[PDB]
Amino acid sequence: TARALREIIRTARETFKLRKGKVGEPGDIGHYAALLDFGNFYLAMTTDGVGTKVLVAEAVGKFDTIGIDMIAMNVNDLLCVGAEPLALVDYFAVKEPNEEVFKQVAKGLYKGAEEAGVAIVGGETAVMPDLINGYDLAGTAIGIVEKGKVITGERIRPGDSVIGISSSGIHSNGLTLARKLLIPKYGLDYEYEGRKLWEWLLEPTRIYVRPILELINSVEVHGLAHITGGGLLNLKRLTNYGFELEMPPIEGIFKLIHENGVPLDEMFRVFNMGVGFIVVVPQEEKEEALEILSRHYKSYELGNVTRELGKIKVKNYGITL
Amino acid sequence: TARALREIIRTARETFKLRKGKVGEPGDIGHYAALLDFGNFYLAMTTDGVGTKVLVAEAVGKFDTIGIDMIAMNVNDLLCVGAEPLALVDYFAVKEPNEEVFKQVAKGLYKGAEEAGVAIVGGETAVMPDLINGYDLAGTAIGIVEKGKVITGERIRPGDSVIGISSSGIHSNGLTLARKLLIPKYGLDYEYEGRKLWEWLLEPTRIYVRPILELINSVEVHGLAHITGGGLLNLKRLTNYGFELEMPPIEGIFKLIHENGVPLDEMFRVFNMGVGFIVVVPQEEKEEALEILSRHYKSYELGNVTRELGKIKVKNYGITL
Ligand SMILES: Nc1ncnc2c1ncn2[C@@H]1O[C@H](COP(=O)(O)OP(=O)(O)O)[C@@H](O)[C@H]1O
Ligand SMILES: Nc1ncnc2c1ncn2[C@@H]1O[C@H](COP(=O)(O)OP(=O)(O)O)[C@@H](O)[C@H]1O
Repeated sequence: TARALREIIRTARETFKLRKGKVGEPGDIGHYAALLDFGNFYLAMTTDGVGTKVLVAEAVGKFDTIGIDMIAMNVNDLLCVGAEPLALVDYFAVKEPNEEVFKQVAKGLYKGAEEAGVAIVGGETAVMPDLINGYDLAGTAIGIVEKGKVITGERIRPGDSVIGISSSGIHSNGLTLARKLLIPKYGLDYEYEGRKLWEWLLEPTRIYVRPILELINSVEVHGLAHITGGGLLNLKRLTNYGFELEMPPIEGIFKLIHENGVPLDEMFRVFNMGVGFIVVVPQEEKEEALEILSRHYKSYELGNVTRELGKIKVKNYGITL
Repeated sequence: TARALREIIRTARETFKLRKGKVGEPGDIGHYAALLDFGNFYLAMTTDGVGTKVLVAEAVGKFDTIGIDMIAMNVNDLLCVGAEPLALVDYFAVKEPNEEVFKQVAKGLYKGAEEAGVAIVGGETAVMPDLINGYDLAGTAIGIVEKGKVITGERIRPGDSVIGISSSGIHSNGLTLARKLLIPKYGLDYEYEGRKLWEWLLEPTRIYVRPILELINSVEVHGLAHITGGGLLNLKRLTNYGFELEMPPIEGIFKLIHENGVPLDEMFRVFNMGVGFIVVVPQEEKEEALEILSRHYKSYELGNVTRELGKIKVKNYGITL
């Protein structure tokens, strides 16, 4: 998988030379977004899809929130270089042009766009039943960040404060594991802690644009990480310094998954475990950062960056990543 | 499909207000690219996939050129608003992380990027065997066009000259019809004019960046159209005026399709029929435009813009669209 993707990554890096010294000259690949040089500012560009969450949407017949998921997966990544999201295009590859599905998808696209402050400006619709067994929804978003205001993680230093913003639930990663582990055994109508299994699996991804844009315009921020594939391992994309953290108690769908045989260390590498976005700020800014974020969503002081390198210590679970 | 898509298009237009008076304010949806206002210039944004051509690549086990198709589909669209292509991201949704397929895909991605002059700056790889029966490749491209230099088609006038640039072959539209009509009847190893059927169906899409950028910097240009889905109907996106055209002889794979019973009026709405890109220039510029374009590829004087509003007359075939 990494082996396969490395072939494309290598080729993409070779193509950087084609814009060397020209408008659009890129930074490196591998971060939450690509940065393209437009002189006084960078354009930030990112691409992501919903994933197999859309199979749960199709199973129950509820498509009016997967547009929120797709917008969230893109605009939340733009935030992680310090960019203001501006615009998005969607790529909708479908087995058939079902009018009711499209109507529902459009509802969630509007709600997500309004929350993120972005215009949906175009896209592609491909009807290909020979290739697509469902309704696959992906997109590409662009944002803007002033030169000198990019937030890469390079400024993260030992001692910095690490703050987590609560997720809304499972978001859009780990659904293949959750689907296969739980649906055949329990049924989509199984009730767990007051919600049906499909409600746990379909709850739309949280959009962090409003709290994060307020944060970065108020306090010094050293790193921003959207918690997606790889779970807490995404922190290692920002820095090689270590982390010492306390994570929230395991609740909801995450507890059901854990009780069905997924060990905790694997959980923290797959699921967001209740924290959808992590910010790293100088310890001098910690109280104000917590104050700002908490006005939008439940937020937690998780811990600190350490001089110890490359380790993520989840102290209250006794787990090291 | 149109009634399904209408729901998403209506929502998209509703989100335009979210950037009203701000950086990134968009133009209207429906053209070959979205235009976003960045002050002195517009960013142009387009999204497109290869389509079921990838099933022919998978059938024969050759993905070495599908990346060219995806880059061409996107950069050729950017040209139609007058934009210089800058950068692209790819969306690769796959049934399995096949290292051989990915290495092959990477080869054509590099070749296409170099011919178009774009950097591949990022993307998304989604391994989703329950959702994808093959290797679906799409992407999003961005380009730049100066204010006052956008080519929308609004300048097209009756009497303007219409020039076609030859296609390389089938390009990336009509493959569903061609696959289902020809492959079971003839076999992928069927030889027609010295090429196997799979060679006809897999021939990579032509990239028009170099001829068109030279053209728009040399002569007055009123309209530019990449001949994709809908075939000649794409001309109607540029203008409400009519067209009087003579199309080239029906050759190669298009002749084989025609000889298997598809009517010509449908074929001119599905296939490019030998013309992959059409330019509309004032009559006074016709000879210079032909000289510039013909340096790069075989090009044709097709005909003229007329006052027969909304009609495309292919006079040498007796067809009206
Ligand atoms: N098919 C691809 N082509 C080019 N770059 C890719 C592709 N898939 C992933 N990438 C790059 O790899 C990095 C990680 O991607 P991904 O695993 O989707 O995580 P994220 O969405 O958090 O960046 C990103 O910088 C992305 O642009
Ligand atoms: N899923 C979608 N979301 C938003 N806009 C779309 C979508 N599908 C198509 N469009 C818009 O409709 C127009 C026609 O698109 P398409 O049929 O792909 O033709 P082309 O690729 O030649 O533009 C384009 O402006 C495109 O941006």
